[PDB]
Amino acid sequence: LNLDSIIGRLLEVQGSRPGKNVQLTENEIRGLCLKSREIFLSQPILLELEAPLKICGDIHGQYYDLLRLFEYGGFPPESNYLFLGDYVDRGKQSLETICLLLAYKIKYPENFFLLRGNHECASINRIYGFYDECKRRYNIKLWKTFTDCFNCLPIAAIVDEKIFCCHGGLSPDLQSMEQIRRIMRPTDVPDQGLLCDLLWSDPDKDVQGWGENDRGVSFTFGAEVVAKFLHKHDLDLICRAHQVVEDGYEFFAKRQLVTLFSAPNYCGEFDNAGAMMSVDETLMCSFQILKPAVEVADAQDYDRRADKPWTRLTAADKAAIRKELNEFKSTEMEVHELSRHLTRFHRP
Ligand SMILES: [Mn+2]
Ligand SMILES: [Mn+2]
Repeated sequence: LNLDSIIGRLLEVQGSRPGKNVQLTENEIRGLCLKSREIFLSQPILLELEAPLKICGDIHGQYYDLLRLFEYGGFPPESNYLFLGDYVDRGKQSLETICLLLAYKIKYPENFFLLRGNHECASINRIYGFYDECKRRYNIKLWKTFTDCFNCLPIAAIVDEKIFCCHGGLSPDLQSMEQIRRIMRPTDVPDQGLLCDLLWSDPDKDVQGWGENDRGVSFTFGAEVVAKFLHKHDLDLICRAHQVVEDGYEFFAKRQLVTLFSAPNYCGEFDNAGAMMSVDETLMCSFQILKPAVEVADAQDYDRRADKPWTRLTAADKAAIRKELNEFKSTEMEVHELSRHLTRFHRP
């Protein structure tokens, strides 16, 4: 792997017009996937990290906002980074986004961490853009190589034994951290249960305990669920993403939970800022945010609106895709022996 060549080419588009592509070869991206996958498997599924550290929420393929985020926070290894998932889909340059992130994971495996979001799974990113991007610029085989890599991402991270991090949120099935640790990879993300909730659930001040999630997936959880969780496991903060928030960061449950969203002007459909959170050695939290026109800075002004081909799917098309997902997951997608029960199949 010519990693430094790969990275330099991904960064060279800094200062170009947002949208311009980085031309990696099929084997270079195949290399990124296979080596990063090996590193993800060598590391815990429940990461145990230490401050200082910067944490980012969703990026969703907004590659040039990711460059601007690093320009603002520091390019690795100038800062340590944890990303909370959702690197692909919805944006137009998921491939450059994930490839840079995976390259930095190979370049700095001890100072750069990527958690699994609900969009790093085959059933979701098949629909919401990524699969289309791989087919267009490369081939279906490469989308399946990414799927193998995504199936090996860690699911959560604890920073200094006090900040619990995941993409979505808590689970009613999450009683012991050991339940996360015992999950075997490669694995799919199930249609319900602990691994589903960890990547899909949301907080809600209106809920006392657990409530209905408007997505039709997983649940919502209330502030008391947050407080009881923190007290039981002697934590101080939950850090998660998954939800657009006005200023890129938003506190919840007496500032015991924070939502981070790093994609400003998300999909060109919200007036939101993107935020990174800095955690220093003394566990102090602070924020830097990219706003469209606590430290502030102006976000890049380009057209983030993207085509939403899933809205055009016919019932016949949906059926065909479910058949494709089922065949792929049944005959090709590698799944650890102890995790086949988690493989999310679809109704015929
Ligand atoms: Mn999400
Ligand atoms: Mn998201």
